[PDB]
Amino acid sequence: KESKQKIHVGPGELDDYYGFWSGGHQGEVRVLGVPSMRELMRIPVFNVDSATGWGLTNESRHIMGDSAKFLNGDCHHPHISMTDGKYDGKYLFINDKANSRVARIRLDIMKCDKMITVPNVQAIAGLRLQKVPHTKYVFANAEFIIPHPNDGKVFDLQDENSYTMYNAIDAETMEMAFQVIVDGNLDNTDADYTGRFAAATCYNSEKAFDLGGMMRNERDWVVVFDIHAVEAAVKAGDFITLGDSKTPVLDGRKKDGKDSKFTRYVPVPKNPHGCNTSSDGKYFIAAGKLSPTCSMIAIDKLPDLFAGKLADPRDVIVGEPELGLGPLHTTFDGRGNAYTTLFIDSQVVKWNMEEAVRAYKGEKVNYIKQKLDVHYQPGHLHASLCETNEADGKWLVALSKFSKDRFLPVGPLHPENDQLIDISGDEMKLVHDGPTFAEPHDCIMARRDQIKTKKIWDRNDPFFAPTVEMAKKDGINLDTDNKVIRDGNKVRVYMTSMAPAFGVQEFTVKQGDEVTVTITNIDQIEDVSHGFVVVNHGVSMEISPQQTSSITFVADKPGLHWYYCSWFCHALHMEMVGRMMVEPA
Amino acid sequence: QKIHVGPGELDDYYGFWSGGHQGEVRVLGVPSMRELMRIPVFNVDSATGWGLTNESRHIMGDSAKFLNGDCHHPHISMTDGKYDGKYLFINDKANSRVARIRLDIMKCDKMITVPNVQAIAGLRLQKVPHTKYVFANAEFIIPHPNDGKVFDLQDENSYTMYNAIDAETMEMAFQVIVDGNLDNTDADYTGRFAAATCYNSEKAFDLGGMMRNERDWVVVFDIHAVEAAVKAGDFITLGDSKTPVLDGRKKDGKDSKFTRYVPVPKNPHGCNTSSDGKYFIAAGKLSPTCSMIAIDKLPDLFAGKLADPRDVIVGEPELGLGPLHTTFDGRGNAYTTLFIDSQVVKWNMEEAVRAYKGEKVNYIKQKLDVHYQPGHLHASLCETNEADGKWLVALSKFSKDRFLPVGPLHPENDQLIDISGDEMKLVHDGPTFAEPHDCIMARRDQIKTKKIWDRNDPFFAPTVEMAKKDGINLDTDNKVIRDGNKVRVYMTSMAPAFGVQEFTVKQGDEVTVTITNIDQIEDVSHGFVVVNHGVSMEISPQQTSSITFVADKPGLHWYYCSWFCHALHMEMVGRMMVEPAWSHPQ
Ligand code: CUA
Ligand code: CUA
Ligand SMILES: [Ca+2]
Ligand SMILES: [Ca+2]
Ligand SMILES: [Cl-]
Ligand SMILES: [K+]
Ligand code: NA
Ligand code: NA
Repeated sequence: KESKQKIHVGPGELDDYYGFWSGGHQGEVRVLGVPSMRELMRIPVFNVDSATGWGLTNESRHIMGDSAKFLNGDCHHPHISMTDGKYDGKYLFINDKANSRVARIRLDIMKCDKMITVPNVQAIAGLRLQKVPHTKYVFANAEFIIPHPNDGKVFDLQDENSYTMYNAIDAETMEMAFQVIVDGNLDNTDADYTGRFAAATCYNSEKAFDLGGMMRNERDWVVVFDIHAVEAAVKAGDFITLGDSKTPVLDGRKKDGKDSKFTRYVPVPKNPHGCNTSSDGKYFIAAGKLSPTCSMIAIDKLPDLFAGKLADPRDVIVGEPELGLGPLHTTFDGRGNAYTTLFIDSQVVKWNMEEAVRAYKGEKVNYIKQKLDVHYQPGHLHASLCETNEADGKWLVALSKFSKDRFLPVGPLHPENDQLIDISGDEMKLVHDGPTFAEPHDCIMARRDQIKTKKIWDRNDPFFAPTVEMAKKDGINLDTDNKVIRDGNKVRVYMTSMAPAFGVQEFTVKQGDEVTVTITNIDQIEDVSHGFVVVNHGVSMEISPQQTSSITFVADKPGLHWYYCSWFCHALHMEMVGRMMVEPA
Repeated sequence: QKIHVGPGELDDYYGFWSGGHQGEVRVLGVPSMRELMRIPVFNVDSATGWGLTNESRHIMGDSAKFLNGDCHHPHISMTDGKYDGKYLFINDKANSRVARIRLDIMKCDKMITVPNVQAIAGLRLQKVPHTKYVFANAEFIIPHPNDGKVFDLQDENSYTMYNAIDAETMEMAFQVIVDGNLDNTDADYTGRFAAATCYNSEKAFDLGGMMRNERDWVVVFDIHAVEAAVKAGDFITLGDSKTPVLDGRKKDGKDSKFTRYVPVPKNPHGCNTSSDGKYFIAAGKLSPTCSMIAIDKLPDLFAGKLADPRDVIVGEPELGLGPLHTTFDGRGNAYTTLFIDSQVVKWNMEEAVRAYKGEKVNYIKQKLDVHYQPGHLHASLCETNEADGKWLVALSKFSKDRFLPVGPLHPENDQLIDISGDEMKLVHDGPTFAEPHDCIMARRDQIKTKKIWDRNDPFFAPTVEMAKKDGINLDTDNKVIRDGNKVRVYMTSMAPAFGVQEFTVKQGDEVTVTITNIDQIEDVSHGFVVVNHGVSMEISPQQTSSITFVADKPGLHWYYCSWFCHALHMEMVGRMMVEPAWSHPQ
C-alpha cells in the first residue's frame, strides 16, 4: 500500500526498464534507462546525425527515400509492436508531424529501418498500434484538412473535397494499407483489445482555420472505426484512389446525416485531445481539454452502435467524470485507476474508472483518489506497460512543458520537465525531475526482459543489403577486399577496417570525381566501433562491428585531403588515418 | 558531499560537455549529471532550426553547407586566471573550424574556418591577463599550396600550423608553422607562453612511421616574440588569406625566435597547465609517463641559457600504461587517465619532481579503476587558479556492460568521482552519446544567463537591418512584403496566435518568414514549421528569427507552432496558399 520503490541506480547496477522517448521537434528517438532516467542511446530518425552519419550515408538516405532532402522532423508518439495485447519487442513506430511521415525502428539493432511519407495528407500527429491479435496495422492521424486535389484551384477548408484522413500502414511491410476519409480533423488515436475497433479524437469538427472557429462547437467527437468493415470493403474492391497513390481510400464521412459503415461519431467535449484505451480493454477515454472532464466510451457497446441497436451515439458514453482544468491525457496502473494530466491546474489526477461509471449513473461516489502537483503544465503521461494488458502499476512519467525554476537557468530556451512518479502504492510520490531537450511530449516504457538487442551486426542484415548488392555487381567480397573501382568519373573504394587501421589507407582520384567509400568493420569484439570522416568535405559516418556502411561525396578540391577514424577504438586511435589524393583537373 | 539532486533542488555546477562527432555542445547540471540544454554548433538542429534559419547560416558562413562537425574541447573565457563567464569556445576537427558560444544566450554566435589548415584538434584559451587569444592546433600535415602538384609530407612546403584566433573578433590573429604536427595545447598563467604536444615528428602517414621516434616533443611558443614579429611586419601570408604567418620550424638545427622543441616520449597526447601555473604536463601515451615542463625555466630556455631543451623537464614520473590526460585538484595533486590500464592515477607533482632528482619517494597516491579505457578527465575549475578539488569526471570510451544493452553501438561512460578527500570515490556512471572528448565545469555563480532576448542582440541584427530596408518595425508589424519572386513575411507572435495567419504566394516564390516573439513571459517559446517543406525554427521571448524556403508546391500548406506555448497551442496554426505556376507567367 506504500509507494517505496528505489530510484538510485548505482555504478555497476542496471536499470529495470527501457524508456523510449520521442525526440520532439529535434526529430530523433532516445533510449533511456528507468528509473535512473539516464539517456543510453540516441536513434536518428528525421534528424541528420553527424555522429553516425544518418542522413549522409547511402544506407540511411535509401531508407528515407525522397524525404532524405529534409533535415527536420517533429515526433510525438513512440509505440512498441504487440502480440496478444503485450509488447513483443520487435518494432518501435513513431510519427513525423513536420513532413508527414511514419518511421519504423528495429529494436534488435536500435536503428530506423523503414520510413514512409503518407500520401495525400498533411501532418502525421496521433499514432498508435493495433494490439490484438498483433500489430498488423500502424494507425496514424493526419491532423490538417486539405483540398483534394491540392492543386491550387481550391483553398476552402469547407469545400466538399477538403478533408483529412485516417491512415493505416502495414506494420511489417511499411506500405500503406488503407485510408479513411473523415469529417472534421484528427488529433490522437488508440485501438481496442480485439482488432475490430480503433478511435480518434477530433477537435476541429467545425472545419475552421481560426482559433475561435475551432472552439465554436459545444462538442466535437471521437470517431470510431470499424476496421473489420474497412478491411471487408478493401477485400471486395469497394474503394477509390487519390492522385498517384494506389492506397485504397474509403469514405468515412457522414452523408446527409447518414452514417458510413466504416465510422461512428460519438459527441465529446470539447476540442478533446488524449484518446487512451484502458488496459482492461473496457474503454476509449478521451481527455476533454477545454471541457474539465474525460469521456469514457464503453468498447462493449460499439458492436451495438454499428449494428443500429442504439438510438444515439452518446449511448456508448458510460462515464464523463469531472476532474479539473485542462485534461489532456490518460494512463492506467492496471489496478483499475486512471491517471490524467491537468494542463491548467498543473496536476496529475488519479481516479477510479468503475466509480466514475457509477457516478455517471447518478450514484454519489467520489471517484477522485489524489491530485499531485507537477511542475509545470503537463501534456502527456505514461505508466509502465500501460498500453498492454500487462500494465504493472509501478512507474509514471508526466511530461510537463514549462520547467520554470526546477533546473539551473540555461538562457531563454528552457528544458521540458519529465517527472518520474512512484505509483506502486496507494499514494503517487514524485521522485525525480528529468530535464529533456525539445519537448519529447510522450514516452513508452518496457521491461528489461521485453527488449533483446544484437551485440554485433549480422552480415546479412537488411539494413545494408542494398550496399551488399552494389558490392556484388563490382565483384567485391566485403568481408575481405580492399580495392578501388574506377568507372568513368565515379570511384568506388571498398575497404575493411580493423582497429587501428583502415584497410585502404590511401587512394587517388581526379578532381570532380564522385567518390563512394564503403567500409566493412571486421572487428568482432563488441563495442569496437570505427568512424570515417573526410576533412573539410562534410563526410562523417559510423561503422560498428560487422556493419557495412557507405557514403558518397564529390572530390571537388585538388590536393591532399586527410580522412580519420572518429570513434575512439584503440590506443592508436589517433593514428587511424588515411589520405585521399586529388589530382587537379 | 551531496551526490543526489532531488526534485526542487538545483545543481551546484554547470557542466559543458563537448558533443564529439555529433557536433553540438551540451549543458549539464553537476552533480546530477542531467543534461539541461543542447546548444547546436556544427550539427543541424531540427528543433531550433540552427543550420536552417538565416541567422545561423549567416554565422556559419560558407561552412553552412556542411551538416557535420567533430568537437572535443569546450573552454570558457578567463580574466586573470579565473572564469569570467562571457564565452565558450570549441573546435571542429571534421571541417577545420572554431566556434564561439555566448554564455548569456547559450547560442553559438560566431564561427570561423581556420585558413590553410586541416583538422582543428587541440584548443585552449589564454589565461592571463585575460582570454585575448584562442589557441588551436591543426593536426594534419598538408602541402602549401595544396593544389595537387605535391602530395609528399616530406616536401619543404608540407607542414601544419599553430593557430591564434582573436577571442573578441573571432578573426585570425596569426599562425605559426611548426615541425611535426599538433595534438593538444595549453597556455601558461603569464600570457607569454603556450605549448602543444606533437606525435608525428616523423611526418609520416603510416602507423609504423608515426611511431618510429622514441621521443617526439612538446613545442613551446613565445607569444610575445610572435606579437613583436607581427607588429614589426616580419611575416608572410599564404594563398588568399591575410593572416600573418610566422615560421616556427627549425632551420638546420637552429631554433626560430618563436618556438622551442622539448623532446618528450612518446606520441604524447594531453598537454595540461597545472593550476598553480608551475608546469605544462604532457601525457606520454605510448610512454608510461608524464613529462613536466617547468614554466619558470622557459625564459632561460628561450634566451639560450640552457644547453639542452630537456633541461626544462623537471619531472617524468612513471604512472602506468597509456597516460592520456591530466587534471588538478588545486591541492598539489595531479590526476591522469591510463587508457590501457583503465584507471585514474592520483599523484603528487612536487614529489614526482623530487623523485626525478634521484630522491626515492612514492609520488603515486592511488589508482582508481574506471570502466573502461578513459580518454580525458576534468576536475572542477581545473583550468583556472581557483581549482577547487571537489569533482572529477573521467570520460571512458568503452562502457561495455555498465548500462543496459542498446545494440551494437554503445554509449560512452563519463564517470563522476569525488576528489574532495584523500581517497577518490566513484559515485556515478553517466552514459553519453557520440563520445564527448572533454568537459568543463563552472560554479553556478560563474554563469549568468538571460531569460528574455534584448531587441538589439547582434545574433539577429542583420535581420533587423533587412526589416528596416523594407520599412518594417519588427516589434509590431504583421505584413507581407513582395519583391519580384521573393516574398518577405514579417509577423509578431503572441501565444496562441501567429500575427500573420495566412498569406498567398506564387508557385516558385522564394519565401522568407520573419517572426518576432513579443511575449514577455519567460519560457514562452514559439516554433514555426511549414508542413512538408523541411522548415522548422524556434523563436524565444523577444527574439527575432527568420527562415527562407521555396514554395515549390501548389495548393494550401499548413504551418504550425511546434513549441508547446499555451493551452491553445495545438490551434496556433496558419496557412500558406500557393497559386499554381500554370496560372502565372512561365
Ligand atoms: Cu577506428 Cu578510432
Ligand atoms: Cu506558439 Cu505553441
Ligand atoms: Ca472544436
Ligand atoms: Ca611519433
Ligand atoms: Cl492519446
Ligand atoms: K565508445
Ligand atoms: Na519507405
Ligand atoms: Na497531393
